[PDB]
Amino acid sequence: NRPNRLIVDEAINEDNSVVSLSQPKMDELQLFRGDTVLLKGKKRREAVCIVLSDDTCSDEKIRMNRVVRNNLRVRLGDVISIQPCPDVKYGKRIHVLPIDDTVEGITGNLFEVYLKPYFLEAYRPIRKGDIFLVRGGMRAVEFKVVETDPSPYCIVAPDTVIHCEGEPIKREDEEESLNEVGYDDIGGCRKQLAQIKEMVELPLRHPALFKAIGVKPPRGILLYGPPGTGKTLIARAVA
Amino acid sequence: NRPNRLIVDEAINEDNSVVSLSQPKMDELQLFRGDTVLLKGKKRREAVCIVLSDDTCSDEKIRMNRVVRNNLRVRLGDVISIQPCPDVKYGKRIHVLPIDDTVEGITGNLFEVYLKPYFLEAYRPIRKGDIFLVRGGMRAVEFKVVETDPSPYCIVAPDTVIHCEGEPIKREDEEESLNEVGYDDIGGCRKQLAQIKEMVELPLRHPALFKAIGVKPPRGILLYGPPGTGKTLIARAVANETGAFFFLINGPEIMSKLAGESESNLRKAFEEAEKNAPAIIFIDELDAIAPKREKTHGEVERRIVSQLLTLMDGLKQRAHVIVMAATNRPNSIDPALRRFGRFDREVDIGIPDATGRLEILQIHTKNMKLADDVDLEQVANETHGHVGADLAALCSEAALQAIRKKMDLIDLEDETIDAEVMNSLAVTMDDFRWALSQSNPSALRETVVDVPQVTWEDIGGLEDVKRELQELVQYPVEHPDKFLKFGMTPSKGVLFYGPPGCGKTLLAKAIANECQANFISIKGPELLTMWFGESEANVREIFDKARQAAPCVLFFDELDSIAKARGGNIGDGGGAADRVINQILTEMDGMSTKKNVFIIGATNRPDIIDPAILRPGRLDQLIYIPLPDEKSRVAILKANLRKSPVAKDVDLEFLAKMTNGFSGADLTEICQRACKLAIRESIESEIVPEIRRDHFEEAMRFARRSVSDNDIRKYEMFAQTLQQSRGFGSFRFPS
Ligand SMILES: Nc1ncnc2c1ncn2[C@@H]1O[C@H](COP(=O)(O)OP(=O)(O)O)[C@@H](O)[C@H]1O
Ligand SMILES: Nc1ncnc2c1ncn2[C@@H]1O[C@H](COP(=O)(O)OP(=O)(O)O)[C@@H](O)[C@H]1O
Ligand SMILES: Nc1ncnc2c1ncn2[C@@H]1O[C@H](COP(=O)(O)OP(=O)(O)O)[C@@H](O)[C@H]1O
Repeated sequence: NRPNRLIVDEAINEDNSVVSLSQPKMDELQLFRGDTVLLKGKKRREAVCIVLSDDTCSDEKIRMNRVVRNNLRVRLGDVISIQPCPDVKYGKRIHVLPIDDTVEGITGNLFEVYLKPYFLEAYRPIRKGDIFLVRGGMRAVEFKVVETDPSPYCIVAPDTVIHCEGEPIKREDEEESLNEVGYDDIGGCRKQLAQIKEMVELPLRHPALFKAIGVKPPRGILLYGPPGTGKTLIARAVA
Repeated sequence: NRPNRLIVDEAINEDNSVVSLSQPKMDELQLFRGDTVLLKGKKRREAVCIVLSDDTCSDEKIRMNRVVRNNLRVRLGDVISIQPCPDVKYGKRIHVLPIDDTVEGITGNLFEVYLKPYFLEAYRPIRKGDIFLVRGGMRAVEFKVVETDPSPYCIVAPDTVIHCEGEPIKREDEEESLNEVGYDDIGGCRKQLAQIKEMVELPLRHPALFKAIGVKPPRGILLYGPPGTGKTLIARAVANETGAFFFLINGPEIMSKLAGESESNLRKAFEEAEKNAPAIIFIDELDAIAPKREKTHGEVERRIVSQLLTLMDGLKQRAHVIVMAATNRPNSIDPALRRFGRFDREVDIGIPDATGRLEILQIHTKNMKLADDVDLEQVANETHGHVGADLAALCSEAALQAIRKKMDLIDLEDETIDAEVMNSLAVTMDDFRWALSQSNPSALRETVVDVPQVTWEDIGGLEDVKRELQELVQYPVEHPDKFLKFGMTPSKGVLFYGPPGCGKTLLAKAIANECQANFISIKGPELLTMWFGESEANVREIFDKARQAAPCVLFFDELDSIAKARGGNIGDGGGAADRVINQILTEMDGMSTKKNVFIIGATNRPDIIDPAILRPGRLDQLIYIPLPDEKSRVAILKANLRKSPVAKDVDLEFLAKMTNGFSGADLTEICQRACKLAIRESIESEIVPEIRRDHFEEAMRFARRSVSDNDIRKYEMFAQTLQQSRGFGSFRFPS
């Protein structure tokens, strides 16, 4: 059954480039703990991150964060093929710049405030064309890789230096804005959010499944609770 | 009279090619049991099937299924000529293909999934041009015969092989779609569906009969019941199975229009169906159409109500249309529509029982398969407060959860699903039990009507009372001649008084199962709710519900509950009269004594009962239930220990002896406590599967009698005062 494809799931860690996998799952690939793992999903984009350890997730699934889901253009309930890449790679020339939608109203240097306390003692394989978000400065800032040395063989290292011009770019509709709501913005609602997740996944992720079969999917989903609980937040996140 | 033509009827078997006939009917044709029978109806189509045996259908009729009715283009209430055909015929070349309306979204092979497990060891004479439906793959699939070897002399056999091209065809309006509703989609509704069947057959199947005669057929047929019972399902089935045009009028659809247009829609909805006579006009809901009870608001609402009223009584024959309506709340209809000529027939359909609910599960799961450990008998017991629509959602959720459990890690990234996996998808107990927890019943506050399954074998002792009850409610209903000849009226009701716990509720429940009648139970707090709420008019609906549900029995538990709430033995500044019992007394005077209804009153304090109910015409028969004796207590325990297998060393005859003031209910908690010990010790020793003697010995320490010792003499002194059979011992005459 080609045991190299796993189903995605929401991550429990607050870090950006972290992949959560179980101990029994990790030995099936015959791989080590501290390394770089390559992820191939759909839409001919690739993703490489750092794999971690888990012990309570499931029998066979992958837990990946929201920022790394945007690079692969994949969503919850989708299958992705994972393959290892045990090769040593460094970085020589890195050219990145943020988008004006998040750096509008910010002056001064853009290196010692967001680029230095982000990549220190991290060793993250930043791939070309990836979009990552940095948290700090009591606001949300996201960057993008425009051009660099030809990928692969690109990892941020202290030997290389970062340079930026200063002018932003214009984004398109191909990528999804990280400022929108998601599954990581819901707290406390664990038992009740799962019912909505399972009631909506089938009739949306597989529209053709219900079109052929005669099973009647639920139409109306009425929400309750005192004002301010987040009924609109859940409705927007599940969409 | 050419005894070869029989009337059609619905089949009771779930098989497709089965013809049901009685044993006396079968010898009239001089034919054998296992063979092929030829049926000739109308429209120059023929049909051949396999005849079976029956013993409870009728004197002379044929019972045939719905799929075989479509081939002959015949409906219920039609005559068909049957003739035998004793000739051996085989099959050589068969070419069949389904229609795209049912195989849209299915890929893979179409032979080993639906054609092989359909014709094996069957030997069905499939005729050319016939349409048959196959059930499987958790969906409905139907095929059709396009061309083959020239009929007759065509029977499917293992020697021949089946071939299919792959491209579908396009159907026409000549054949009726099997995906529509029918008479086989109704479960539990047996007594009430027959009234609609007989009320609609004559004015639709024979429109010319009523056109020549002056008999006035019923026009309006109002439907009742909580939402989800299937009022629309019945309305569509009776229109599809009678060949009449069905028109659906939604409640909010009229209201969604602006001023004037909503008025025009109702007017234009009548002559449109008039030209297509016969026709049936159905109204979805009437709460949002004519809520003229306390609204008294809006200028267009009254205009719409009056337009509907004028369109009701304005049907001066002309066509042969029958108008039907459905309302969930019987009390939410204006009396103007209830007048004669608009709505004179009322049908009240209630929540089905366990037997009725099991048929709903069988109906809604006929297209899907189930595992061997899957039984629908258990799920029909815990869903006591579920409506017929709740079971459809329950089975749909059970089917859906299977996909999320078995088709979660597969991730078949395909544009169209296959059939070799969908058929193999089975549903187990773990799928249904999860759906039971998530299901929320929508009908748990209304008064449910059910026939209890308790018989006289479950009541221990009290043999003297049973004969008195069997001789009071069963003779006037089954020997009316001896009551009409003497001219003396039967008794109205009976009163049960005595110490609590003797099982007065069981006596009322057992008499309902023997008489094959309904049973309505009212508890104590149900009466106090109206007394505290200052609304005594709610009992009128309770009385009216029992009337239409004939035959029925009425039960009133602890009628003295209101008297105890105002002082009890000491009473208060007033008398023994209140407002709840006043309405019951007023309604018992106006109720018809000729109906198959009965009222049973239960009480435990006869000293506080209002004497206004004992005077002749309301309640005269008083039955006293004394304390159980030693010989009667053995039977109580024997009947109680029937649900759970017990050992042989349990000497119940000994337990009967030391029990002196223990009532019938005083022994149930003893058995419950003894049974709890077995579970406790099994779970404790898990880290044996039979009840032991020592369990009953331990339960004797907590033997608490619910009745005291001072009130025992009060019942005896009351009974001896009421009877007083002293003085006149034995008198004789000199000659
Ligand atoms: N459970 C929650 N978790 C995170 N944020 C929340 C939650 N509930 C409410 N909020 C925040 O409160 C703001 C207002 O929410 P609101 O529209 O009032 O929710 P609702 O429509 O359910 O009352 C939103 O912008 C949302 O970010
Ligand atoms: N007694 C029943 N037997 C079979 N199916 C039923 C029954 N009652 C309801 N259903 C199913 O429930 C669905 C919804 O019915 P609904 O329109 O709510 O009935 P009503 O209009 O009487 O409330 C229908 O598609 C029908 O198939
Ligand atoms: N004579 C009897 N035979 C068998 N079981 C009895 C008898 N009397 C009472 N019970 C059991 O005791 C239980 C409680 O009855 P209860 O409601 O106290 O009766 P009542 O309302 O007449 O006092 C019932 O479930 C019934 O099974």
